[PDB]
Order: sequence, then structure tokens, then C-alpha cells
Amino acid sequence: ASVTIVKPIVYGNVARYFGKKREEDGHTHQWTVYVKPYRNEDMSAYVKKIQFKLHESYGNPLRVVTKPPYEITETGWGEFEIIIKIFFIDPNERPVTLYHLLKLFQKKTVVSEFYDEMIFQDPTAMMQQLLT
Repeated sequence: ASVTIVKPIVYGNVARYFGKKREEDGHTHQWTVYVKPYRNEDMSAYVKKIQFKLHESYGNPLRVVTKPPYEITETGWGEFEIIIKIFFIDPNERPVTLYHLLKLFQKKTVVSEFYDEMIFQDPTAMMQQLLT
């Protein structure tokens, strides 16, 4: 590519352990799954929406966030892969797909966070402007 623009991100989840297993639904944790820029920037300048695909056991498993912060807070008992799909304002830009294993146990606070880079190769002039 003649122009390469790299936007570093971090993604993953935090989990907060209840005293013990909740009687009503057996949930043990509140958790937040998220994507955020690696350093201070407003991704919403160039991100259209971020989808979070949860386990089939959630009644509403496809969650969508269009305004920062790009995060979903839920309760649960299970650890499973969440698919994070980042769509851009430029329809010419392929979405970014991330995969994250939700982590609840290592203990009152658990953080599972990873680094990645969204790489834009020869974007349109309009997307290059939004990115820079």
C-alpha cells in the first residue's frame, strides 16, 4: 500500500464477582466487554457501529453500540467467545473482526485485555481525513 494508517486498540472484558451464585438465575458476575482506542482519540469519528455477539444462551445475543463507550455490560455465569465486529463509516472499508474469550475467574476484580491494530491500506481521501 502507498498509504498505511494504523489505529491501535485494546479490547477484552472486566468481571466483578458477586459474593456468591445469585439464586434467581445462577449468575455469579457482572461483566463489561469493550473496545477502546489504545491512546486518547474519538473512534466515533470513523467507526459506524461495533457489534458484540454473545453466547446463544442470551435471549438477545447480538448487541450493537454506535456511540462511545463501545461496551456492553451484562451479568452471567458462563465463559465463552464473544465476536466483536467493528464497522467503519466508509462502506469501502472491510469490517474488523475480533474474538475474545470472556473471563470471569482468575478474585473480586478480573481484567482480560488484549492489544490489536486496525490497519487501513490506501483508504479513500474522505476516510484518510477522518482517520487523520
